[PDB]
Amino acid sequence: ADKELKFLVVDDFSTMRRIVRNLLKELGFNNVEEAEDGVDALNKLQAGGFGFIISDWNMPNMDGLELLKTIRADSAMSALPVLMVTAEAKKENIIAAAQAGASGYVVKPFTAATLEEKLNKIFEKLGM
Repeated sequence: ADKELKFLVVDDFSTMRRIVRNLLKELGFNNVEEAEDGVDALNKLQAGGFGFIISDWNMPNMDGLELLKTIRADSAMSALPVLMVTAEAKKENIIAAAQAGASGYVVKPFTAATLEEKLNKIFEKLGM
């Protein structure tokens, strides 16, 4: 993976976005932009050049699953890796997200080591 890959961190909590941005930084990924909910993220992804999405499952207006489904249906972005973040793993949640095309899932709070493993896994799975 290019350390310059442009990440989009999506969450309605500012502080969780700042945590994620800081974890990424710690791994050498400094190209990060933020969005507050699903529609805000889609507005931003329009501009182009993003290479990886980290989205929270639970967001108002357009939740994680809906944003993932919109990204997967879009011819120009359908291959973008999407890591879903949740506060609690639920079997039906994991299945719905996988079937909708999620690249992986992580339960918060998490550390840099955990995030690193998740990223490495996705890059491995996608051959990046």
